This record gives sequence, structure tokens and C-alpha cells, in this order.
Amino acid sequence: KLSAAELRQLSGEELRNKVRELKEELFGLRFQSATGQLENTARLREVRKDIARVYTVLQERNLNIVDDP
RNA sequence: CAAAGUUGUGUAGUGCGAUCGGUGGAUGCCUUGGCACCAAGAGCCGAUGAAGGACGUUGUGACCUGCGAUAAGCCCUGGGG
Ligand SMILES: [Mg+2]
Repeated sequence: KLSAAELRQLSGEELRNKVRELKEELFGLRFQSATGQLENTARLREVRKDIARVYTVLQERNLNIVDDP
């Protein structure tokens, strides 16, 4: 899974929790990469892409491009 | 055999020719680059912060191109497969 437009079915607070969880996962991945672990390197970019998606949804809600749930 | 006389000279090197190579990158044939134009556009950008940059950004060392900590990319829409 890589997240998609179903993030628009979530609420603001749980989307922000999603942001925090994604940031923590990226932190762990970066530490693994530094320490020599993390064979799965593509996730290291996909997590940042997911953060971008969640910020996209939040900003469209904030700017009223899409009606806020 | 002696006497008198004649002629000859490449083991150092060199010249010329032929031949076989080396160096060199001319020539010929090209080209992801230029040059001069034609036709149609567009003729402004900027405090909603420009022109141009610095630094950063990739699974990984650099540089170029793109991008800006949402960082060779995020979303919507249409096309295409
Ligand atoms: Mg003209």
C-alpha cells in the first residue's frame, strides 16, 4: 500500500496523526539506512511521497478546494 | 724468390633509393552544434515577492537537467496506453 485519494475520507486530526506516524516511520528508515539495514530502499522514498499526499489533502481542505468533512 | 709498377678498400660512420614500421592527426565521409531566414504566435515579469542565484534534494559518489525539507517530485482534470 502507498496511500491514495481515500485519505480524503479521513478527518483532520487523524490525517495529522497519519503525518506524525509517517514521519516516525521515515525516521526509523533513515536510521536503518545509516546503520546498514533497510534492504527495502524504495519505501524510503514512498514514505516521503505519502507525507506529500497527506499535506496535499490537508492543504486542499484548508484552502477549500475540497469541502472539509 | 727479390725488384719495379698497377689496381683494390665501410669493421667508425654517412648519402641516395627501395621496403617495412613508429609518431603525428591532415584528408575524405559524417554530426545530438551552429549560421541566415520564412510563416504563425507571444510581446512583458515583480511585494501573491521577479530576473538571476546560493544551498539542498536520488537506494548510491559527483556533475548536468528538474525540483524545494510535500525537494528527478504531490493532487485534480483530459488524453494515452
Ligand atoms: Mg514575426
